[PDB]
Amino acid sequence: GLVPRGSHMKTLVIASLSGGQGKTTTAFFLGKLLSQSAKVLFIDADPQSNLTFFLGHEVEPSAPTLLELIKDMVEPADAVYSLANSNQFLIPSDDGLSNAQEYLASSGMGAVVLKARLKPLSEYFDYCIIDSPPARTQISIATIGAADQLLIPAEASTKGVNSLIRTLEIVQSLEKLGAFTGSILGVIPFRDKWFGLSQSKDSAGAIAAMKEVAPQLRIFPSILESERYKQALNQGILLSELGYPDLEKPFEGVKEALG
Repeated sequence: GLVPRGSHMKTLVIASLSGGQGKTTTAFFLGKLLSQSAKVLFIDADPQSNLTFFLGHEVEPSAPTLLELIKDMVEPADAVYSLANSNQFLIPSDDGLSNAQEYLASSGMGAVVLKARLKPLSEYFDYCIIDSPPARTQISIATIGAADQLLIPAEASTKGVNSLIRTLEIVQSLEKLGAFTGSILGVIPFRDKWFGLSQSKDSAGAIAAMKEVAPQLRIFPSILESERYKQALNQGILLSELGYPDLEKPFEGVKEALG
């Protein structure tokens, strides 16, 4: 079972309404860093289920997951699984999580369903980290609804900037309807190309344009373009442990802004 403390769980949602390895990468490393001295609940709200894979969890055949939780087929704790780390837990996802789409649409209140489904767990964790689907979908909107704090990864490219723009309007509209009651923690640009001492004019331009579009948002130091992220992910370890601590700094920076 779950040992309940006196905590009030802060839900942090990694949402970019476009594809790329950024959300999953950020959820994974950020969740692990937070767990160093706090109890962390991971939620893999992506039907690809990469976060579940990279955390080393495999869903057993008839086991209840995020889908059962969303559709209210099970107590919220029955969908929580412990991981190797004593401070990390997971509401996993697998194949037919996209069946939550219809359920959420047809409820008339999809954007607050997940928020409601998670309240029973508030007292058991310090942080909840949600990896959201890489498009605008009912599930994606529900993850945003659930947020106390929203972190927007954005590719350091023209496509990344437009993606950020779409995402901010979706949030703005969820705010007006009373679904989104959190705040935007900031933007973390990723796939920022450097050629040693000098950065790509394209990356530089895109990040510069991100400040123009959202002048009120914090733009975090970027996640460099690097194959190391995927290498650490594949082995289920931190970048510092893999032996590349510098690559871990932008996640540390987000952790800092959370305390």
